[PDB]
Amino acid sequence: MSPSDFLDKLMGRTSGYDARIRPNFKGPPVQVTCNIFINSFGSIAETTMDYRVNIFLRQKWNDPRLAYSEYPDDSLDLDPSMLDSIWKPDLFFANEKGANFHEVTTDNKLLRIFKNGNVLYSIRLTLTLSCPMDLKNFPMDVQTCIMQLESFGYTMNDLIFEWQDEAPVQVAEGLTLPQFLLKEEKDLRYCTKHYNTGKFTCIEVRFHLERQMGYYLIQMYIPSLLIVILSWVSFWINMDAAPARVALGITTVLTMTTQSSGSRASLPKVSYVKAIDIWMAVCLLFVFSALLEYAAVNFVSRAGTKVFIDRAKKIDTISRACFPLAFLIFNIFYWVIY
Amino acid sequence: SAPMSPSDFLDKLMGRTSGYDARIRPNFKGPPVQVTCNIFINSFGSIAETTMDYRVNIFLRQKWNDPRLAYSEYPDDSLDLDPSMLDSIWKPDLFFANEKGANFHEVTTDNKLLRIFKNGNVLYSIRLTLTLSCPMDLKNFPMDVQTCIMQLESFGYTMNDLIFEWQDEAPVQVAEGLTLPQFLLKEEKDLRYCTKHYNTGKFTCIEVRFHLERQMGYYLIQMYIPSLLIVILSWVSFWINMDAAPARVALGITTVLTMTTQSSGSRASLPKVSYVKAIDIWMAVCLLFVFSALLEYAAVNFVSRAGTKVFIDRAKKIDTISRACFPLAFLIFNIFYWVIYKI
Amino acid sequence: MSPSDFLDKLMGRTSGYDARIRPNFKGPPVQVTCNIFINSFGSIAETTMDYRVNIFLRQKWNDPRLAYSEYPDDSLDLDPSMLDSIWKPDLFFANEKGANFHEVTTDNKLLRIFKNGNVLYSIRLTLTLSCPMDLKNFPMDVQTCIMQLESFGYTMNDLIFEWQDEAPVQVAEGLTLPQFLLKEEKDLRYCTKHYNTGKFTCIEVRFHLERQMGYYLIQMYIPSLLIVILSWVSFWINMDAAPARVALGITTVLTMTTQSSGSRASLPKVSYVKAIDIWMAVCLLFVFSALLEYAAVNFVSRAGTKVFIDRAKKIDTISRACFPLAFLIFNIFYWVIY
Amino acid sequence: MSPSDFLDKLMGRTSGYDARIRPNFKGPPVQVTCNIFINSFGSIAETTMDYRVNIFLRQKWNDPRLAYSEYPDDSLDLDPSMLDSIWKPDLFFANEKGANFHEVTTDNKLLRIFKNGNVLYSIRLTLTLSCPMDLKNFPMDVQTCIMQLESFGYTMNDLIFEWQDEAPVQVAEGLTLPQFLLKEEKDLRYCTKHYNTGKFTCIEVRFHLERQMGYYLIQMYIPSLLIVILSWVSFWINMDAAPARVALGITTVLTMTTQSSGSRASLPKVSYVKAIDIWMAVCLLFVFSALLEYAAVNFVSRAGTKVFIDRAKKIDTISRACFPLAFLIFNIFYWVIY
Amino acid sequence: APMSPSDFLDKLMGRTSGYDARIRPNFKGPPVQVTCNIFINSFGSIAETTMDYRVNIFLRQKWNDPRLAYSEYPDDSLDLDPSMLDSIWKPDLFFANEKGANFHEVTTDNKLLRIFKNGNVLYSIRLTLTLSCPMDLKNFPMDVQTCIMQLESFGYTMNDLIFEWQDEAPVQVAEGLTLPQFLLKEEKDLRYCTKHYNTGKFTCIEVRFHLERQMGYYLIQMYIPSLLIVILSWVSFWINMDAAPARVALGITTVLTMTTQSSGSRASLPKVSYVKAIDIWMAVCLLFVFSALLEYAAVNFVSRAGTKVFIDRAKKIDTISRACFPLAFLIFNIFYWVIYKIL
Ligand SMILES: C[C@H]1[C@H]2C(=O)N(C)c3ccncc3[C@H]2CN1S(=O)(=O)c1ccc2c(c1)OCO2
Ligand SMILES: C[C@H]1[C@H]2C(=O)N(C)c3ccncc3[C@H]2CN1S(=O)(=O)c1ccc2c(c1)OCO2
Ligand SMILES: C[C@H]1[C@H]2C(=O)N(C)c3ccncc3[C@H]2CN1S(=O)(=O)c1ccc2c(c1)OCO2
Ligand SMILES: C[C@H]1[C@H]2C(=O)N(C)c3ccncc3[C@H]2CN1S(=O)(=O)c1ccc2c(c1)OCO2
Ligand SMILES: C[C@H]1[C@H]2C(=O)N(C)c3ccncc3[C@H]2CN1S(=O)(=O)c1ccc2c(c1)OCO2
Ligand SMILES: [Cl-]
Ligand SMILES: [Zn+2]
Ligand SMILES: [Zn+2]
Ligand SMILES: [Zn+2]
Ligand SMILES: [Zn+2]
Ligand SMILES: [Zn+2]
Repeated sequence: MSPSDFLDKLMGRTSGYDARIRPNFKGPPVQVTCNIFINSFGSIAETTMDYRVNIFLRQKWNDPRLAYSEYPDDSLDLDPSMLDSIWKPDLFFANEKGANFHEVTTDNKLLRIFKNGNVLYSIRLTLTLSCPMDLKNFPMDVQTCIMQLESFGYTMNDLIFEWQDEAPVQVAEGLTLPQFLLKEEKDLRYCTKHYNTGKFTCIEVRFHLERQMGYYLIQMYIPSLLIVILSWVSFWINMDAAPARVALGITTVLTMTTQSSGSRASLPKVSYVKAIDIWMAVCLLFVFSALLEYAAVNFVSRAGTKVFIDRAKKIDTISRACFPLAFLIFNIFYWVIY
Repeated sequence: SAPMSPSDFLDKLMGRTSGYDARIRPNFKGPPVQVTCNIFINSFGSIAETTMDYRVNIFLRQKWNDPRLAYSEYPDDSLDLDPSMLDSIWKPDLFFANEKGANFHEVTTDNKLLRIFKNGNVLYSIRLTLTLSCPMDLKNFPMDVQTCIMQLESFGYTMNDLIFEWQDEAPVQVAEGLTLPQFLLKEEKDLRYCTKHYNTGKFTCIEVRFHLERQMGYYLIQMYIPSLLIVILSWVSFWINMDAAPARVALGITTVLTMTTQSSGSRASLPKVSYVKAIDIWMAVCLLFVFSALLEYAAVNFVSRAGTKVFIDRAKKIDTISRACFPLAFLIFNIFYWVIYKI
Repeated sequence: MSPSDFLDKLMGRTSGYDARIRPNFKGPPVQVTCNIFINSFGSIAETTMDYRVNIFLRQKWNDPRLAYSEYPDDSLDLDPSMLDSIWKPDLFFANEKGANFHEVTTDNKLLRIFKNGNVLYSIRLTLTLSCPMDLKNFPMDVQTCIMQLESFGYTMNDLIFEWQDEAPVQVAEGLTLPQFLLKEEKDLRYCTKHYNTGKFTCIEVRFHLERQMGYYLIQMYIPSLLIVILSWVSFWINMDAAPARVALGITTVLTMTTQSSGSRASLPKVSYVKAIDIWMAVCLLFVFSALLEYAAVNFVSRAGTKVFIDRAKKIDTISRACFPLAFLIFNIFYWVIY
Repeated sequence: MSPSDFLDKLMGRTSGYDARIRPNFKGPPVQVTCNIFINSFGSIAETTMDYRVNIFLRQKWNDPRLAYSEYPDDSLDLDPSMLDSIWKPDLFFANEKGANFHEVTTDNKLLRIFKNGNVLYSIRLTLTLSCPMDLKNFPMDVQTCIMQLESFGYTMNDLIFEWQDEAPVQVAEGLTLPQFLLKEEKDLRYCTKHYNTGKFTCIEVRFHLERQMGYYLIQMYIPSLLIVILSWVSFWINMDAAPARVALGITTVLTMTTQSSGSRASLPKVSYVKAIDIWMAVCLLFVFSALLEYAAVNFVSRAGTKVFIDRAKKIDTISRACFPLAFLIFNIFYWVIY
Repeated sequence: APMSPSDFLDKLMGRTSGYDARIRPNFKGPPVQVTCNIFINSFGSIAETTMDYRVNIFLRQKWNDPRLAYSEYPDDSLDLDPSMLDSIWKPDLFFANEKGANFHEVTTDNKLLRIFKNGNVLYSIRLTLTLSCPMDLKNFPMDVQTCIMQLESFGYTMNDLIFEWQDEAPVQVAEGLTLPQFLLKEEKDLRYCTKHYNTGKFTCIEVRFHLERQMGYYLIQMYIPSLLIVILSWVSFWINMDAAPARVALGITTVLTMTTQSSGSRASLPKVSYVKAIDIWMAVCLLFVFSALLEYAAVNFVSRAGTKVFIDRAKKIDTISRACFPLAFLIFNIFYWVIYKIL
């Protein structure tokens, strides 16, 4: 039998096939099985609180009307223009902010049917998905980004999604992210939805992203460390050199404030304290304290007499030990905690 | 008893053999079609002060009766239909009057739902992304509360042909656990009419208002506390020796200059409005205090030119008063500022 | 008569109506009357030199083929899908850079026909229109932004646009702009076009936008004023304090240069002098002059003798009066002029 | 003859006209004549190396199948929906990065046919075209931006483009650009293309854009001039005031480095030296030299003896003359060269 | 009388042909052999942040379809109107590493279709592609990157369809094409990237471009300015040890400028967590400048007691520093440039 006639008798003019009717429509819900191949994963944005993926979405289900005996072949690969002629599930991504198909150089779609009427339907998609982030531990934070696959129009009595048993989420070999490690373990869950329109099938995959620390050492932690150390050289400068020691205090304090606002510049304007904020605040305190230390030195030594010059000199000699020591102690606590 | 095939049924109801004309409204010689609306807010964000707008992802639900779609061929109270049948039925021409951008969702198929009932009722739900305009009053920024609206209007049907109404029970649902980084979305939403009168006629319009309360925390960290520290910095001058002119002048210069950049930085993310905001008052007063500290030293340096006891003492008195009065005056200002805006 | 049959006989299968033929095609030009409702008005950008509007565009004209007697109704409101079946004008916006229709939740279009064959056609549009700006007086400038409505394909012998007599341009109640005042008076005129393809109807509306001053006082004028005043404290500082008075000069001069570049950061890179440039330049001069004043004080007082110390002290006492006085005089002239 | 019947017999159902066949398909190549009206010209971006135009593209050619005798009219203006029914050239813009039609409120297209079968086809387009820039003389540079009109699918034996003889490129009256002068003279030439698929007709227009100098005087040259002059006040300050004269050196050097990076901020990251780079480098040298001059003054005068104080004082008195003199000489050379 | 084109197209691929575009050439036989070549019309927007690049190309595909063989004309080939592309079978080539892609439709579809006597087809189409290019920035900005383009079948397995680069000049580049930041090397690697998914085995061919980053911009913007800050720090060693505020100001400002210089060197880059070549340079420059300030702390400290022996010890620290800092910095430079501009 010629393919033209076969497609005509199976799903075309002479078939009686109505794509507006689901498989087993008077019977139990259609069981759809899903798997995804992650071709690309990136544009993880803290500001807009979202991420981007390029995937192949695979859907599998049985349609008795598409069973065939005219060929011995276990399966038939069909031209994707035939997708418009068959019923298919109405899967959408519930947490999608943007989504598009791929049509270059032709529709990036695949359709395969089997002897028994099983269907395999694969389609390439780009998705911008929302990922609400908890930044309390930033930048030592780990985020969980989800992808929800839901039916828009079919209730659970007509249609049900399920992840495939074997390897439901594959990731392209050698895929890396500059800022994060994508963990190998992905959680699969149900997100069954209850709206005023009914109860809708929904399955979910959760990705765990661990933020890499290196960039923040170079950009943020080490530079701020050096500003703190800079403030300490004041303690070895002559107490008579007021403009020198005051310049050291001013510039370290001011640099520390811009350092602090710069540490948030790439983040959404959240109203809770983050781990980087604690660090910048304490660094700012230490640097401000060094200036206050000189104010005290300059003040107690006003009357240029031995007893008061000695009291001022003692403040300096203690500060040379205590500031670095207290800062080391804070460091122990900070790093151990996070 | 062989029930009628769906194909034949859809043919007889709204297809080739039905005589149904989607260009004609239900009860077209009779009273206006009563449409009932509800929305599910799936997502709510991109609240931008600069462009003065916000973004929502919603399911829009419309309900109305169409006698032509009543059926007796099945016992089922309702039928869920393939959304391709939406092109074959009449439906309202609802648009969003304050929408700047709007799109449907077509991945992996049209995000639309169509359900009809025995008596001819229709339920029509569609997923939409909308950028809606929200004119903001920033006088109290960043202790401001904004009201953002969404207007649902008929474009082509006058009130004698079509009427929108919010559903009685829970017209606006919000997805569980939905939060916004910068705002609190209040539980209470106002519903009202925005009936429109143009030179083309009178048009049905209903409105929902959301109340958004700006969260304070970010502004304490980014703006208020840093500026506070610059003011405190300026005060250390008063404990520095009056002989150290370059030290005390450096303190004055740098605090004044930092305060000016601090001030322009407090507006960088905002539209260029011509009224005074609450953050402006704060930055201006902080700038005044820091400038005053420098002027205080100018006075100290000037009155003590002649190095004589009486004039050195007068300069020293200016410093000892300043150590008490600047922090005291700044505390008083703080009391007034916070009490006025946050109480 | 059923509406279906009526639409069939008027403009459908049995009508003989050809939408490719204009009303009175062998006769005089079609007279189209236009009015707009401005639903929204904003995104006024100096850099890209344009603005954005959301409007309802209303077009009115007579088509004898659409006259009816089958109903007593003065007018009929028709489903907008019938717009594809009737002739309509080919109005475009000549100074449009971007334009879109609105299709959510259905086409934002309105079609009404009258007994005598008049048509009312309204459509919702978003337009980005070009507005060439003259910034000589910025930020005390007033701009004129235009909207041109033109026929693309019909010459004046076939088609003519005209503004409606009564209230051709309506503006939504309570519409405001953050940076501008939109004046109540709008100029209407003709912009008849002559190309090498012929002569084309074109009507124009002009909006007057007056820039609000407040933002620039807060952001630009007052901050620069304070830098000038800052420079003057130098005159009350001891002439022996060289690093103090030189620091005052350096920092005010440098801040004034960044202040100056910052005043243009949001503007197109025009090559003429603006009002804000004059101000920043004079402020820069005053602040530079204060530093030069100290150079003179430091220089004439090198030899630490009474006669030369007195000459340096006289320079300071004059400067305390003359700088503020000269700056006040400049202010009088500047504000009075603009 | 009714227009409906005429269009039917000319290019519709009863015509036998096949738009997939070119005019004179067994004969010589179709001669197409082109002219453009430039409605708008802007968004000249150095970073992305491109520019934007809004144009009316006019194409003219002869199609014997469209000749008519049924009307005395020299030409007929046809509804643009008839464009889908006729053959037309497949002109594309070879250096186009983005391009769109205009469809508000209807298709911005014009179709006119003449007794002898000539066709005039005009269409409105927005184009982003690539313009590779040579920035060696920036910002005293002149750029040449081109527009190439090419056939995609017809070789030279089937289709040939040619600019119109009379006024092939018209520009809207009063069109200006903020940063550039568009010269009146436009070069026309051939860009005939040879690919492995054959030989393709291609015509080119070249626009000459002269960058306006004013913005760069205000933003870049004059501010940097003032920093150089600032550095010179050091020479009149007391050699005993080390922190004052060193502060002058530091701040002018540092301001000059940010001034230098700021002069490139709006430009692509090219690896050759530009005219603004030469200027900033020399300004940086002069300002650095002034600081080195003080290092010498401070160093030679360490031993506080008359002979060495005098030597240091001589260095200052020479510097007061030579720095301004050498800087004037450099200015002469710089401006004269460019 | 030769057959009219209308009738010919009708008999070849239209109404009377029996041609079904849903069936591949030789469908019961071996795989269709498709041959590909590209013309690169434009190549740019190489972004480190988004880790991608943009090309404008003509994609050429060649294959044989026996159903399209003709004898009705003596012409070796026929150039057909591209609307006929919808009527013929064609491969389903997609770009596997494409993030964005569009056709070109102004002023008509930028497509070409040519068929030959023996049924060969030539199909060319103009495309704009944003392709992903993962970058290794360890040696930035003396880095060389490899950007790839993968051409794959989406729906046909290797038993039905196979892609192959053309033998003669598979990748042509427009004459005079240059990139501001890079040199595109003349040699392009051609490779197979055959894909094995859970859906089967799919043909995939690959071209690799080598891009060498040009150094000049980084000398002007980054290396030389940082060099001058280091030299600035050295003038301190020739300034009087009594001038504490002068020498401390030199130390502060060079250190602070060096930190902003360092963050500015990464501002245009993705936030990678490894050390780059520019980072090493900025870090060492920062060390040198910090060391100069520490040198003065030592000078100021050892000379506290104003006695000849301790003033002399402080003076010796300065005279050594005048030689050793420039010498040590020269040595570092030798090592740095030799390492990166060789290995
Ligand atoms: C067969 C369809 C649908 C329909 O159109 N009709 C006429 C009937 C008739 C009798 N009983 C049920 C129906 C409905 C339900 N079925 S369906 O399960 O195949 C179906 C089809 C399409 C749907 C849908 C359900 O919900 C979402 O869109
Ligand atoms: C039936 C429609 C419309 C129409 O086409 N005709 C012929 C008539 C005939 C008699 N009376 C009214 C009409 C109009 C109005 N009706 S309608 O109420 O169903 C209708 C239909 C579509 C509409 C509309 C109103 O407002 C704008 O879009
Ligand atoms: C009737 C049309 C147009 C046409 O197609 N034909 C055949 C004739 C025949 C005789 N005389 C004139 C025509 C032209 C003019 N008319 S029209 O005035 O209705 C018309 C119709 C459409 C047009 C147009 C003018 O310019 C822009 O596009
Ligand atoms: C007549 C057309 C085209 C065609 O379809 N056929 C069947 C034949 C038959 C005999 N000789 C030539 C052809 C080709 C060429 N001509 S055409 O010159 O009008 C033509 C038409 C369309 C074209 C084209 C050339 O190149 C680009 O797209
Ligand atoms: C002939 C087609 C396709 C088809 O529709 N049917 C009915 C049959 C029948 C018997 N054997 C195979 C088929 C399949 C495969 N062939 S095909 O090789 O031309 C083909 C056609 C289209 C394809 C495809 C393969 O893979 C992706 O899309
Ligand atoms: Cl300073
Ligand atoms: Zn897990
Ligand atoms: Zn309320
Ligand atoms: Zn006016
Ligand atoms: Zn020329
Ligand atoms: Zn290679």
